[PDB]
Amino acid sequence: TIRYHEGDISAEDAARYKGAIAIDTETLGLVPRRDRLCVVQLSSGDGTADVIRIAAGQKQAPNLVHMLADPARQKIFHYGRFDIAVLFHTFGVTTTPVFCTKIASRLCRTYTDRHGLKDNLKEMLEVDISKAQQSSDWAAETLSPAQLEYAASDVLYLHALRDKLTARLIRDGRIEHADACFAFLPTRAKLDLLGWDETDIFAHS
Amino acid sequence: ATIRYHEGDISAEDAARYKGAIAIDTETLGLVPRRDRLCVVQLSSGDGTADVIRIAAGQKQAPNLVHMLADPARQKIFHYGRFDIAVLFHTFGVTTTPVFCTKIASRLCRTYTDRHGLKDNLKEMLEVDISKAQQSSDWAAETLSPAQLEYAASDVLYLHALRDKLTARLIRDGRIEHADACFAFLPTRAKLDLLGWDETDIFAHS
Amino acid sequence: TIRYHEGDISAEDAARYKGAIAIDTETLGLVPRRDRLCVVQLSSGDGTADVIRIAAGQKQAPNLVHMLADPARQKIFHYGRFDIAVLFHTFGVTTTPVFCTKIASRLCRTYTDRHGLKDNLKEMLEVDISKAQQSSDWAAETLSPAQLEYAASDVLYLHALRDKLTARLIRDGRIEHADACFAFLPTRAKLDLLGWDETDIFAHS
Amino acid sequence: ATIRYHEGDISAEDAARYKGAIAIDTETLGLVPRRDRLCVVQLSSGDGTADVIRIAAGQKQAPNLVHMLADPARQKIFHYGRFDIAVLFHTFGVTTTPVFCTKIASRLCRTYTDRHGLKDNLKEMLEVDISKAQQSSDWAAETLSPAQLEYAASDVLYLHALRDKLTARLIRDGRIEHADACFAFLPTRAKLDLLGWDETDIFAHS
Amino acid sequence: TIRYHEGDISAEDAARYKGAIAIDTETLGLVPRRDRLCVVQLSSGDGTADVIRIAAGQKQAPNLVHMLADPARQKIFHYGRFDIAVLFHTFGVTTTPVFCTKIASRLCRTYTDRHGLKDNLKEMLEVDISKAQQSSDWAAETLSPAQLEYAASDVLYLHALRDKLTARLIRDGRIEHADACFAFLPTRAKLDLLGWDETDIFAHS
Amino acid sequence: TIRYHEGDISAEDAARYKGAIAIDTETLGLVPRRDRLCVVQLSSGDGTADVIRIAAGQKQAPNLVHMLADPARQKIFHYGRFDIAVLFHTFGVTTTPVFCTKIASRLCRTYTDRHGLKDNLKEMLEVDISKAQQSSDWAAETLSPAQLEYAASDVLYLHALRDKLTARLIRDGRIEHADACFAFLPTRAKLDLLGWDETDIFAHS
Amino acid sequence: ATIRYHEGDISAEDAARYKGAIAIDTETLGLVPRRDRLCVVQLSSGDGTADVIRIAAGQKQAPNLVHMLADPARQKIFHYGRFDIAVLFHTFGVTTTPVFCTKIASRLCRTYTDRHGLKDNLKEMLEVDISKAQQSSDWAAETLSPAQLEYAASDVLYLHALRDKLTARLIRDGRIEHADACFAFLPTRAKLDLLGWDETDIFAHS
Amino acid sequence: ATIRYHEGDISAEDAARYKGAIAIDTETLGLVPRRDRLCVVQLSSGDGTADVIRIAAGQKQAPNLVHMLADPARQKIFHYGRFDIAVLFHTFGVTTTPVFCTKIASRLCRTYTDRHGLKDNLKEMLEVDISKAQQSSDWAAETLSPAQLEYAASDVLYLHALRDKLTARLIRDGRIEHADACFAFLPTRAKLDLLGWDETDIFAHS
Ligand SMILES: [Mn+2]
Ligand SMILES: [Mn+2]
Ligand SMILES: [Mn+2]
Ligand SMILES: [Mn+2]
Ligand SMILES: [Mn+2]
Ligand SMILES: [Mn+2]
Ligand SMILES: [Mn+2]
Ligand SMILES: [Mn+2]
Ligand SMILES: [Mn+2]
Ligand SMILES: [Mn+2]
Ligand SMILES: [Mn+2]
Ligand SMILES: [Mn+2]
Ligand SMILES: [Mn+2]
Ligand SMILES: [Mn+2]
Ligand SMILES: [Mn+2]
Ligand SMILES: [Mn+2]
Repeated sequence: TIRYHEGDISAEDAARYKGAIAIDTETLGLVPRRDRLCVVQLSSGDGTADVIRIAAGQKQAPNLVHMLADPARQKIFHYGRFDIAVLFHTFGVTTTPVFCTKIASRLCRTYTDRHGLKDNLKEMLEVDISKAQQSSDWAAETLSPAQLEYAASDVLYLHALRDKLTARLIRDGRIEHADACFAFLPTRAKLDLLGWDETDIFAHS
Repeated sequence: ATIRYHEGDISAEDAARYKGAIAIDTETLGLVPRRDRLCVVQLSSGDGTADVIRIAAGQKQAPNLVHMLADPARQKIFHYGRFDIAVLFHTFGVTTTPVFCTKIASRLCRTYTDRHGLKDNLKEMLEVDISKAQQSSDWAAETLSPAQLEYAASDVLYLHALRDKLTARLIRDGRIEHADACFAFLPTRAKLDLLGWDETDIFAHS
Repeated sequence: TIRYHEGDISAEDAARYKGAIAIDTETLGLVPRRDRLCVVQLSSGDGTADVIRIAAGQKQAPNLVHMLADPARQKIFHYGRFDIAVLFHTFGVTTTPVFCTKIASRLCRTYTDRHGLKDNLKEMLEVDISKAQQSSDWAAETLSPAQLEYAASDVLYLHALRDKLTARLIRDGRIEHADACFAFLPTRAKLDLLGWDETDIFAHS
Repeated sequence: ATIRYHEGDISAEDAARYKGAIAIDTETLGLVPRRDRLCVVQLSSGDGTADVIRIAAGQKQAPNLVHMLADPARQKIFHYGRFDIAVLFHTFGVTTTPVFCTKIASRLCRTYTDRHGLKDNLKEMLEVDISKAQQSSDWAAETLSPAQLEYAASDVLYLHALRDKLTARLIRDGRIEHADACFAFLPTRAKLDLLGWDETDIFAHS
Repeated sequence: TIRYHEGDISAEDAARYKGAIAIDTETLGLVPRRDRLCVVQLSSGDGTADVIRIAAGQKQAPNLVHMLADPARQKIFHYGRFDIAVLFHTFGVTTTPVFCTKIASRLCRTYTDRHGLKDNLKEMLEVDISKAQQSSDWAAETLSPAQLEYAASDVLYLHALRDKLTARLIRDGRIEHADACFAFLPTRAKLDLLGWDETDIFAHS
Repeated sequence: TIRYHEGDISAEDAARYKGAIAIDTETLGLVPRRDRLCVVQLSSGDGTADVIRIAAGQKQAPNLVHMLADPARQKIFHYGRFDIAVLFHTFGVTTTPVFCTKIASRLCRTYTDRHGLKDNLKEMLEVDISKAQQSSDWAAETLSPAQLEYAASDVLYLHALRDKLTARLIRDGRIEHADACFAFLPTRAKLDLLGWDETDIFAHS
Repeated sequence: ATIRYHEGDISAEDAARYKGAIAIDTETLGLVPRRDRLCVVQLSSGDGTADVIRIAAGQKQAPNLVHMLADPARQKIFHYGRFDIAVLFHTFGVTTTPVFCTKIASRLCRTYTDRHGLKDNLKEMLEVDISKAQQSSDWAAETLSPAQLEYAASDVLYLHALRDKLTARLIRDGRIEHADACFAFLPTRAKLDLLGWDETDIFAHS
Repeated sequence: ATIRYHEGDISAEDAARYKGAIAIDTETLGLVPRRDRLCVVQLSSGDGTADVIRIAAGQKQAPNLVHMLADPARQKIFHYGRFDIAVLFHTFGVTTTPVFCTKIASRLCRTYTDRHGLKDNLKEMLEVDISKAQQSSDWAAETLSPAQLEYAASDVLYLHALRDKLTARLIRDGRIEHADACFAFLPTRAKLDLLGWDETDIFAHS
């Protein structure tokens, strides 16, 4: 089931999130200063999701921004480097603390080169999601039923994926390395917005 | 004496000269830690003098130096600490912390140039001239040549002054918090290199 | 329905074009000084098309060239950079003014890398066209029925595609950037014919 | 006085010296406008003298200079205006027009060479010698060095004469209309760069 | 139908070739000094082919070599640059004169990038051949029926392909350019054997 | 049929190997100092296999290590360069002597670019194996039935593949070159562990 | 007189000096024939003197020179004739034949080096020193500078001697027949370049 | 006499000077053995003198030299023997064994540098200066120039001393067994090059 919102999540539906917050975003493209934030989706892990539609030029969302900046509740992304930069560009908020399931996948799933959400979900959870609506118009006047289902499917399994990946990082001894990556991720995202988006700051160049 | 020479470990007396930040560099047999052994460790307190410590083959202990490296009350200054931190962890098992990297700081504030080596940084920021001719030499040699000893000392003699200059630039241009976060992740970046992620950015897609 | 012509469109069938002119060409290849113009197709947007067969060495087509140079009627291409250069190389005419639906696609469809006509037509218009006859012999002595249908299908939907893309450029605020691109397109095509065809003149090299 | 120094904006008296085309260049902290702030704006009327205007950090207004930049009755001469036009639009919100780019003109008529930088263009077309040693310096410095001031002025002192030489070449070789169309699209090319199309030709397939 | 021979074609079956000779070879690989010639197939254009099995170290084939060096009978290859070098390396014979249908394809079929035999045969002749046996062991003790059928299919249509391509080169005005290419082809092949196999001798380097 | 072992092969099941030993390994990835050895599989060529599960941090396996270092029994790998390095990294043993069927494939199957085990097995032996379980979690608490079947299938045909490839190396005269490659292979693997893993030591750089 | 200057075409008297092979080079406005016009044609009979012929813009006729170019009884010597043959065919419609290319000959017999330019070939084979500084100049200039005239003449003054030296090398190393076949295909190679195959080898798969 | 010249083969008297290892290099017409013929073979016993043997065109026999090359009781020292071993096998059919390659040894122990050429190795290990100017010359020349003869001799005069220096480094850094295995495979590596595997590592996946 999906709860649809315009502009911001209701304070009522924000209270359902008493722990970690699974979160994803939908934009018009991969360049934040060019392609505006259109949708942000949330899920508390109970099999339901909140889908919030963002309007052009909208620069505030009090209930959502409070959840994002809340240091007592962890935020779960799959490749948070992009979403953290977009949310900071749109609302000026620094999402923290974070768990990135793609960084976790790269650190423990060393036997494969597939670290996208789709391949992670079927190997670790035996869950099949579709990638058909990823390249659609997320700024449409009316989000299609398939678009709303795709957006929710991006957050409905992030809690369970994090738990399975965390057990792998424990088994293979890289949980501290992953924790250090999550602490730097907000800085990595802010460095992307400033023009270092295609260079590793820790390299020689 | 401008250069204090030590065999195996720094003396406790000279280790007491370091009441604050410690400038540090290393010399190895190459750029692969699991292949090329650590040969020299050079330190400087910033007063124009340096300690040069010769590391023997197969040596896995240096308690006086290792204590300074792990001491969270004294900051360690490197130029491209990503490599040296990895060599020190591979050799002694010590995680150097906390660190300041003048190369990361240079890439974050000297945005008008692509020259981020130590020689170029010392030339612009401090008008100091150093030569890099002895970097490709046998650092495991029987006896280190005098030219080798001066190159090793000159690699740490100006790191204090360079850090001060670059810190003022990061504060002026508003990226001191970005650099501090980079320094906190640097020991993890080095440990990921030792594990085989040395040629990939862990924060990228692939 | 398709109206076939040899050498030039009839003055009768040119009068059906009281507004924008959808236009495409078919050649023997992508190098204009090597591969001759074989077919030029037109459509006024009513669901019908004129298909004009061009003979080797033919250097004039009065009714068509008058339409191309007419500044009161807009010409619609999908990737006009190629067709404008070919028409200028064959007839010495500078087609103006132009609307390029591929430039428009690149400027507003920022969520995808597919900017060809086929993917544009199905997303924006839900229209499916075949690309089977694109790599055929367009200098054949008799154009096949499939060739004539492929040629017409390249212009039958350019009016409706332009309208949908224009609404997107309006919604996303890049209609002035697209208009500036269309004004430079004839110069970009002429620069290609002179040997700058593989370099961006606005770059350092 | 060969160099007129200004703080923040050009004086109204010196702005009156520009009755025709305005040669113009900028100095920044780097090549990324959203990261590297605008530091200096240099102008020259073509009489051998230059105005050098220091731009403060966070400054978003310069009415006397901005009026000259937007004035459609006076042409602005750049060398690679694609970058400067973007920096000026990002800093002041002004769309510089109309413009002449001696680099675009050089690439369109000097077809016998791949050297299209300003130094090479001034050497062949005018036999003028300029040095580029100070381009990689701190242009946000506390006080601009005299070598910095002369480099900044020399970047605009010859743009009038270079434009005249290249215009005669474009007329002779029959591509003045191609260059004029390139100049008309240049402000859009710069704005597309600021939006993230900076490393792609919008007129290509991909 | 296929006529099988060991070592050399019979003088009887060589007399069936009163005109152009379609010819192809099969080897153990693409490096002539490493991978030996295993099979050479011939066809006179009547729908039948001679398939000659070559033994290891065999350095003579009088009836075949006489056909190859015969200047009165044209030899047809598809990409003769390879086969001419192999035949010269094995028997010391310089095949001349030649018609290469791949060079002809590259010169007149300017609307496509597919210049292999398979795509040439279906577009120009509406003939479908299989490429399944191309990467098999041609030095096997017994050539399989599929291997013999694949080898013959490489020469059964070279006459008809040459005729259709020659008409295209005539129509598009590059028949003299193709003739000049065929005259240089034996030198191009000999230059390959000497180590210039990966550089264009007419370039700067 | 498959014989499962934990930690080491039983001395009873080691006595079944009176000749060459087919052997493969399964790891958590391709970097030995990062990805631990999980499984090593053996087969004597009778159609049955021993599958030994290796525990994390386990640094000894007496019965297996004795087989690996036994100079009187040849060890057969497909691409032994990787497995020899992993076994030397885990147990400190130098496997010798070895026959690598991938080196043999590259030296005699000169007509193809496919030198993996799957393509080698179907061409030379007409045997079809699946590659589905290659990218699985080999450090799982319980190896799946499909994982155990995949692991055994990697060694069940190495004897027969070696024999067929050895006959090809004899026929084409490169058996001495292959023998020289096998003698250097343990050094090539040890050079990989020391950081020369992406450079050919015999090149200029 | 070491350099004979001509406007438009070589005089009939000076054309009579060429009883055998003709060394020839051209100067253009660039490397794209359909964009960059032919400016100068230089010839030399091998006696230490050269004819330098200035080609006007839009000129499509030069009967005295064109006759020498098409004359199958006199061989034309180029260094990288692939380009010049294309420029001459595009400008005058003449197919230069027969030709000898000292660059193709150099690549076929000087197998011990990668330096196949004219300057390197003249240095090793003849110990002649020529400079290439004037190759990137305005050859359509109002008046050709004296340095331009000497560079143009020096490009043809030694082609006879270089051809003789390289021919003896091709005969010695057994590749004179390979070079002769390359020379016979060269006019077709140039015409394929003018048609858009300029960046592909027609004898390759793609 | 510092250089002993021979035509076709080394004399039996001078071949008797080699009681131990034989330093050896070759000069060819290029880097492709099947195209570029062997021209010179240079040997040195390590006493400061060298034998320089001119190889005629089409020559396929040199019994005195070939016996030294195949002699398993005397080691042959090359710098990058991979090429010379291939040229010798292609020319005479001899498999040179056993061999020591100072380049392979340099890449295995001089891990602090990327400069593994002979000139750089002689400069660091022995402080000997040699020039490489004559490597790109006509070694099939009518008469070898004196500069050619000295370059050829200097390529073998120091291989004994260089091998001794590098052997001590391999023993010190623990990779003498790796180098010995590389030397044993080297003749096979060269023969694979002659068969068309010259641009691929046979030990890689592809
Ligand atoms: Mn998503
Ligand atoms: Mn996402
Ligand atoms: Mn360092
Ligand atoms: Mn250092
Ligand atoms: Mn079309
Ligand atoms: Mn089109
Ligand atoms: Mn500028
Ligand atoms: Mn400037
Ligand atoms: Mn075939
Ligand atoms: Mn073939
Ligand atoms: Mn396996
Ligand atoms: Mn394996
Ligand atoms: Mn030339
Ligand atoms: Mn020239
Ligand atoms: Mn050598
Ligand atoms: Mn040499």
